[PDB]
Amino acid sequence: MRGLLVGAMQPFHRGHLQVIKSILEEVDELIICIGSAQLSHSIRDPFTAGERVMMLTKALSENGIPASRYYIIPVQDIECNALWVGHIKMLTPPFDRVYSGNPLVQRLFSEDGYEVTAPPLFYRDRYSGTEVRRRMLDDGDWRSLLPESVVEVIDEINGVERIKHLA
Amino acid sequence: MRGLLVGAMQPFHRGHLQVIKSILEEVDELIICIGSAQLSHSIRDPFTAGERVMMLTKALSENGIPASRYYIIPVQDIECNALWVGHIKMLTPPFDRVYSGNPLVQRLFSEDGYEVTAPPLFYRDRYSGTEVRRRMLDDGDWRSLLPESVVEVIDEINGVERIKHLA
Amino acid sequence: MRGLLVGAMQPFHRGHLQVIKSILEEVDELIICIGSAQLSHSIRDPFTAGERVMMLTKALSENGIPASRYYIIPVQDIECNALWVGHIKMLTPPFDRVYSGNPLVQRLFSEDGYEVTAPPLFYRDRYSGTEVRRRMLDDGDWRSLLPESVVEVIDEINGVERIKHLA
Amino acid sequence: MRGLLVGAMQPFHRGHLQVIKSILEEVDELIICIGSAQLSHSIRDPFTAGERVMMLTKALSENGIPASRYYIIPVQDIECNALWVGHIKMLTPPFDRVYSGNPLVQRLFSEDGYEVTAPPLFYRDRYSGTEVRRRMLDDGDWRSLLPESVVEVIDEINGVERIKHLA
Amino acid sequence: MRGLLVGAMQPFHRGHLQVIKSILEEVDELIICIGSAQLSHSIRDPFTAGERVMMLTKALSENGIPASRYYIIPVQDIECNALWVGHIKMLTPPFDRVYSGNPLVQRLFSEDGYEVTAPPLFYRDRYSGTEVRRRMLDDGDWRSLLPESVVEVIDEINGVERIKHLA
Amino acid sequence: MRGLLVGAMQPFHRGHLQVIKSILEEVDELIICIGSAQLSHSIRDPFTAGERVMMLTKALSENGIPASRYYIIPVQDIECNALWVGHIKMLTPPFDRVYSGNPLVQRLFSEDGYEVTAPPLFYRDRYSGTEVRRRMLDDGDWRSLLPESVVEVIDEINGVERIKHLA
Ligand SMILES: NC(=O)c1ccc[n+]([C@@H]2O[C@H](COP(=O)([O-])OP(=O)(O)OC[C@H]3O[C@@H](n4cnc5c(N)ncnc54)[C@H](O)[C@@H]3O)[C@@H](O)[C@H]2O)c1
Ligand SMILES: NC(=O)c1ccc[n+]([C@@H]2O[C@H](COP(=O)([O-])OP(=O)(O)OC[C@H]3O[C@@H](n4cnc5c(N)ncnc54)[C@H](O)[C@@H]3O)[C@@H](O)[C@H]2O)c1
Ligand SMILES: NC(=O)c1ccc[n+]([C@@H]2O[C@H](COP(=O)([O-])OP(=O)(O)OC[C@H]3O[C@@H](n4cnc5c(N)ncnc54)[C@H](O)[C@@H]3O)[C@@H](O)[C@H]2O)c1
Ligand SMILES: NC(=O)c1ccc[n+]([C@@H]2O[C@H](COP(=O)([O-])OP(=O)(O)OC[C@H]3O[C@@H](n4cnc5c(N)ncnc54)[C@H](O)[C@@H]3O)[C@@H](O)[C@H]2O)c1
Ligand SMILES: NC(=O)c1ccc[n+]([C@@H]2O[C@H](COP(=O)([O-])OP(=O)(O)OC[C@H]3O[C@@H](n4cnc5c(N)ncnc54)[C@H](O)[C@@H]3O)[C@@H](O)[C@H]2O)c1
Ligand SMILES: NC(=O)c1ccc[n+]([C@@H]2O[C@H](COP(=O)([O-])OP(=O)(O)OC[C@H]3O[C@@H](n4cnc5c(N)ncnc54)[C@H](O)[C@@H]3O)[C@@H](O)[C@H]2O)c1
Repeated sequence: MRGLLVGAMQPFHRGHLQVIKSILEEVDELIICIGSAQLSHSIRDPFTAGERVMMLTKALSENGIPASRYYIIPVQDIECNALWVGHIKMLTPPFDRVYSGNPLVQRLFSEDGYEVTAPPLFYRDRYSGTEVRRRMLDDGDWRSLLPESVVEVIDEINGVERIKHLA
Repeated sequence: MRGLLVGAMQPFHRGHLQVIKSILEEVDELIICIGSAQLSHSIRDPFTAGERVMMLTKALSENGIPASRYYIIPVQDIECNALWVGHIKMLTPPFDRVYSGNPLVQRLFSEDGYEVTAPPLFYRDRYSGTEVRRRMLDDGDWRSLLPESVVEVIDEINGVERIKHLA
Repeated sequence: MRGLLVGAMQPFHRGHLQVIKSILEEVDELIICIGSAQLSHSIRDPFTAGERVMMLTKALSENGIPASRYYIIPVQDIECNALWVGHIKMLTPPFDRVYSGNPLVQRLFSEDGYEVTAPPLFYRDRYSGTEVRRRMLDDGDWRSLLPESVVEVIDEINGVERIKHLA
Repeated sequence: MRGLLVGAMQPFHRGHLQVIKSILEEVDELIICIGSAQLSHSIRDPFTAGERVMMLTKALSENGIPASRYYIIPVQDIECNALWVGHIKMLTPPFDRVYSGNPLVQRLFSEDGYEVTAPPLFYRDRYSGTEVRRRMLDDGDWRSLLPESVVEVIDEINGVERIKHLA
Repeated sequence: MRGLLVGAMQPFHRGHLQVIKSILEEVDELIICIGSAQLSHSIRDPFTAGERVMMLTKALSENGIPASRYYIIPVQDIECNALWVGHIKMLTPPFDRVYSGNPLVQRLFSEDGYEVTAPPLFYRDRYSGTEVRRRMLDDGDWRSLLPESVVEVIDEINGVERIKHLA
Repeated sequence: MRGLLVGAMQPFHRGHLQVIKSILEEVDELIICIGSAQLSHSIRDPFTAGERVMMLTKALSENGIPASRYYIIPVQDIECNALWVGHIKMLTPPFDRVYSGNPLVQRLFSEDGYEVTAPPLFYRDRYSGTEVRRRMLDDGDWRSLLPESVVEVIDEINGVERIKHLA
């Protein structure tokens, strides 16, 4: 039993961690796709795929989740939404269930014939990439939205410095 | 200390496994990039990236190598060899050493300023994707060139059936 | 004498039908290009090219227009507006006149040396993809804006269901 | 009942016509995809998609096949064979059966779950794009391999003149 | 000592000229990259790269700047900001200093390890592509923002006519 | 009167120089397009566009040809030969005559309506990129085929070292 979760992870926050631990209670393995693997240095997608890979690795590792229970696979976006499901399948191990709270993602897999489920959201007004990125820019409390290990990576790559400069 | 290895892994053979265990003796972690992640169903690149991810996962796992010691990251090829090193870096965690026996790969990283090393080859006349794929086509002994787990995956995805049909 | 008309046809509405019958009074054949053939599942371009091909086929057929009087050719968009006219010509039979109400389309063909004409609009405040898509979303009367055959296709492909989910 | 046939049609020869009439005896409509719609001016793909559209139109029309029994849809090739079936579906009306004599085409649809059938070949040593193009270049009898209407189009677009110059 | 300056030059205005003469006082040669070389016919990027090449050529020539002191190199944009610096380097002669007032440009070169400097702006509220294009559209005084030679090119290519039509 | 010449310039040899001086006797300015600006590090296209820009700059400058008499514009290749002429025009100043000895180039401009002329070749068995690259690889006398300034650039960028490694 393998599940599939896809997210920009810009950056990886507590919302992601919480939902990932939750899904891991009903699937043997979870394929975690890092979307928009080609985008970086924008207000929407500030970090590279490589950097986001380090965030998921540190965070999940620090939380005791065995590395063999998941797959971190970067997936570049594509112009055709009609070929996106195929794009994912082409780059990943087989999977039986899709977990997503994203309308487009849910609909594209739903139409292809996959069972998709939308997990309960955890503090959806605080745990979202949009809010995190906004706090980083306007000096709000963003550290409280991310696992300590992600905060460490963000400091090592000078993420706040970059995002603020670009703005 | 993180190393970087890149290969088409079409399919993942004993040559790859042998060299990977070897590199793991001098680096803490090895980033294993599955090249040509967009190609599949050709004589040169018969298996999808997703399928090759299952091969590396099974093989390395079956050989006792802890999953936390490596990264399996699919990387699509790009038209510009001059941007390829950057392409890799954009999709991966930082790395200090590049291990490659591929002339182009060695030269592109060498020019960018990375230390590249070419490990000793293991039965280079038998352990190569080219030979494996040729045996699969002409009914030679290809199973002896691959870890048992890879053979299992090849049978589950009907790899020989596909490669033979396409030919 | 062959004319050329290009539209997103998202979806094909009475405005399109009306103008098509009109153009068919001064040209022997009309090449109808379905633009943005690669886009689908967005608020702006909800239907695939394949689906829009079924809409034009049903609608024109139901209206008695002989199939030999036109060409339904899907054309993907391209990044370079300067090569777009060439892009069209590369995928279509020769044509002598361009019929368009779209500023960019008119200007790109005008600059290339083609005679372009902007036909009289039919209820431009009701017969537009934008209005149709808005009514489908906000439960307005969208069926009255489309030929009955297009409504049938929209129901068979669950168009309203998709567009509403994505929103 | 709709069938699907895909070919480079470089150029459209008697082999294509023969097989098309044959398929039309067991399907209500045939979707004829003109592959490699973006390639032109090479020894392998000398004619543009637009030109090949004129060839299929003239030939099928001249042979009395009602235009409403088929779809001529140009489809550009794509880098990923794994997304090609999806690419086709995205640009075409639904179809129940795939007719192909091309190994790759047969295998990609076969794996996606479509019933594919390979029709009897008609003079496979004479009716092939390769042979036609070779005769055009080496002054052989190529006109006998094509429907008279295709020969007319080839003369109107100066096809032999182009192919010979490029060589 | 070679410097590098990159701009959309839509169109080339007095602000560009002023800053270019200024940079030429501290560098032996200036590589002037015309960005977005693939975009044209939009409100943001109205002129083609070819047209903008004629503008820089006329303007710099008319101002007595020897042609051997600079390079006019069109550079298409790319989807990956992480590969953009590499993209530039791949298309240009070596350079030691980057001159830019653009946040993203400054940050991408800064991160790659290049010394970047932001020159003093000249009438930043008047000398900007945005203002020029706005005046051309709303009949303001745009000619006063551009070197006389650029105005001549704009008239020869019917730039105002195009921009107004598209709007 | 502006002419247009296009070449891979891999590398820029005496054949190019000779023909360029010749064309400059019948045109006021020559637009020199460096084709395949995106390719590099292959046996066919070993040098980047940036490097080839330095070769043309040094060579033409050393030969006393005023820099204002020509344009060095890198042009990336594109998948569609049917849009290539448009691609060139989009990136260049207007031109009245095309000078080429390349069959495809001649035919694509010829069909678009441009007057194309094939200049007399200078030692076509020695002055060709193919021969130069072969001598560099097999230790033949390649320096005699190139202007001294190009040889200097090739040594500064370690061209022979790169080409030999890749082989
Ligand atoms: N055509 C294409 O290329 C295409 C089509 C669709 C989607 N995509 C890609 O999908 C990615 C977008 O993912 P996204 O916007 O959902 O990213 P995201 O990181 O904001 O969210 C990822 C997912 O994580 C879960 N999640 C997030 N916060 C949560 C919280 N607080 N509590 C519980 N669950 C939570 C949800 O399931 C959500 O959809 C992008 O990379 C996008 O480009 C690509
Ligand atoms: N521009 C680009 O997109 C670009 C440029 C360069 C390379 N690439 C990619 O690089 C990949 C090619 O990798 P490849 O051809 O080397 O693949 P491969 O799987 O055949 O070999 C991978 C590497 O594994 C090692 N290896 C293999 N067999 C071995 C053996 N028996 N003993 C010891 N070591 C052994 C070598 O270091 C070798 O280079 C492709 O995906 C290619 O597209 C892409
Ligand atoms: N570079 C590029 O890729 C590029 C450049 C230009 C245009 N395009 C494509 O052009 C397409 C856009 O077409 P559009 O926005 O005009 O689509 P549309 O379907 O909204 O309208 C198509 C045309 O139909 C006619 N029409 C529509 N409603 C009418 C009515 N009520 N009465 C009379 N005539 C009516 C007009 O001539 C109009 O321009 C897209 O596919 C776009 O991507 C592509
Ligand atoms: N990834 C991709 O982009 C991808 C993958 C697969 C195929 N394609 C496309 O498929 C097209 C190739 O089609 P092709 O090589 O088969 O073209 P073709 O015109 O040579 O043949 C088309 C088909 O017509 C039939 N046919 C031809 N001659 C016949 C004869 N004498 N008697 C009976 N039947 C006959 C066969 O079914 C054959 O496969 C190209 O456009 C190719 O690019 C694209
Ligand atoms: N990924 C990518 O493809 C990518 C990433 C970054 C940037 N770009 C490209 O960079 C280009 C954008 O350049 P831009 O927006 O800065 O163009 P611009 O022409 O508006 O400005 C160019 C530069 O000229 C200088 N300048 C302009 N007006 C001046 C004035 N009045 N006084 C002094 N100096 C002045 C500044 O240094 C400025 O950044 C585009 O082509 C964009 O696509 C591409
Ligand atoms: N679709 C596309 O992207 C497309 C289509 C056509 C051509 N191209 C591009 O065209 C370029 C190829 O140019 P090429 O192969 O001719 O390069 P080249 O450098 O070998 O030759 C360039 C030209 O220089 C002249 N020349 C060369 N040697 C000469 C000599 N000894 N004496 C006299 N004249 C001489 C000839 O006119 C010749 O065609 C590539 O960049 C190719 O990709 C692109």
